[PDB]
Amino acid sequence: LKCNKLIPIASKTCPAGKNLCYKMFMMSDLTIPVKRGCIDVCPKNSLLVKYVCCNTDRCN
Repeated sequence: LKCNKLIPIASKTCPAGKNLCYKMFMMSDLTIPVKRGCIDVCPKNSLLVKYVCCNTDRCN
């Protein structure tokens, strides 16, 4: 599972059973994300992130 980055037309498949197409939003300004990629569960969000996510190839 890889999915799309900030742009609508992006990538296809990255490692393991990480189903969620992440939407890595900035903790300080959410709306337009930092990155858009691949993950199992929306991760442990640090001072610079608040991750959004959806279960299949290119769903973000």
